[PDB]
Amino acid sequence: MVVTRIAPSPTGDPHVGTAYIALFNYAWARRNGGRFIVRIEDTDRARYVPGAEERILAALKWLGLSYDEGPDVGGPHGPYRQSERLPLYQKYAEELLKRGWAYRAFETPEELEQIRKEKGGYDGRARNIPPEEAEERARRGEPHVIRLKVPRPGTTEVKDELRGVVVYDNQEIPDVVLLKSDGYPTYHLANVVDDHLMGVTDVIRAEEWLVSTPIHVLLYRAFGWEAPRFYHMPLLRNPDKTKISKRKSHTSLDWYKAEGFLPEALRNYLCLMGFSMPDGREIFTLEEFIQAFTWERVSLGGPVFDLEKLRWMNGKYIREVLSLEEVAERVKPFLREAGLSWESEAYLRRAVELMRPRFDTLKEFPEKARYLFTEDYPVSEKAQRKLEEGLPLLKELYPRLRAQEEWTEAALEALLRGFAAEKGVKLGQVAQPLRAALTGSLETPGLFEILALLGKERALRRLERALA
Ligand SMILES: Nc1ncnc2c1ncn2[C@@H]1O[C@H](COP(=O)(O)OP(=O)(O)OP(=O)(O)O)[C@@H](O)[C@H]1O
Ligand SMILES: [Mg+2]
Repeated sequence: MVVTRIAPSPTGDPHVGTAYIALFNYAWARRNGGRFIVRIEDTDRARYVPGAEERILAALKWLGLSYDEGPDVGGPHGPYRQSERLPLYQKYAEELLKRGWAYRAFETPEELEQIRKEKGGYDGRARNIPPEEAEERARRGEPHVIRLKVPRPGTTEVKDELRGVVVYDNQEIPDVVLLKSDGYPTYHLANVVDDHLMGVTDVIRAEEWLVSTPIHVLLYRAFGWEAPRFYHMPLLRNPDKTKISKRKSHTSLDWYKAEGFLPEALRNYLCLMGFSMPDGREIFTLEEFIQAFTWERVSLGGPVFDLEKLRWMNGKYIREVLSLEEVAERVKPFLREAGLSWESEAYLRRAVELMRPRFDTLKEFPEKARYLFTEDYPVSEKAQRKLEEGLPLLKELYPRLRAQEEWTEAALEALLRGFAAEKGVKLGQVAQPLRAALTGSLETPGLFEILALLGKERALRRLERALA
């Protein structure tokens, strides 16, 4: 049975790269009727962030993914936090020492710096310390690390399921640290011990870890374990071909959520990063992704993660995938956040209908249609100047509107049409000043649809305010 996993580090915001990797791990598992598990890599007691674990778990669920074993749900092969299995790594490191596959190294930071500059990296000199002498020094409390004893000379063959076999000269593989002087493990030791004990059969991770694989293959060999299948996903790239980074762009899944991006849209977009549908469709469900999933369709080139394309997909979901009622429900949290209310559901539905063609994110709705829910809306500098320019025209029009019995889009349109002809001006000369007065903006949906929405009295009231 296929068993995949994700091993996120709770060191900050939930990263989009984590969602991307999680998505493919989840799909490969579900397509094979297997299991997808979550294991928290929280050994870095320096970068640990309280609440980061919960936020990453929440983000995965928000996206529509689910997992079968993890910190909160539990599982048969836990603990599911590496910080809760520190004793296991120490015991496995000791097993490697016993097998001659590891050794204790006592160099100080200053010594390592000198060796590094002299040899180009650590040269494994501690391998020549008599084993019993190394144990005695350790027993006496001398600080040290446990390193992998790479076979010198030798070669290590590694297979990535998407790229093929690579033959590494062991000279390219250093005697990496497996257990740190503080008793904590490095990812090299932790991932191998945990993937094995959790029954992971398919390791799917970012390509930046590809060159680290021979170290892991050496570890599986050292323990006498069977190595799992390895799949390295191409890194997400910026339009300029550079690797996306949290230090250069928005990578926080919480930011996307707060900005009004729909989880179904973002999930759909990540699906297009390292994969394409046969017929080429770009809009599809998570289930369709799983049903169509195959490694044969996963591109190796660097996938471009473009915010403009994401926004486009978000908007397409907003006006072509969801129903008007679903959209109305989802903008509610954003209206409340903006401190706005709605008289009724029928009114909200109408406002959403009028604005639907004008916003790509849920957060833009309250921002662009604030004047529809309150009188406390901003008046642009451009709209104010336009209002001032047409004030005399509006002043003369006011009486007509007040005496206007038929208050409908068509009637109002006809009224302004006649008025413009009467004043010898084009409809637009009257329409724009009026839009500014009623909305504080020069860009809104149909002027006449907006002028009839609130109602004569409510419309006149706001107009008098603008004319005052
Ligand atoms: N461009 C990317 N494509 C895919 N996965 C990525 C990408 N960048 C980071 N990741 C993954 O996201 C997770 C978080 O990595 P990390 O915290 O280093 O973010 P980062 O953007 O790489 O920041 P930094 O630039 O400092 O390295 C890791 O699992 C990492 O492999
Ligand atoms: Mg990084």
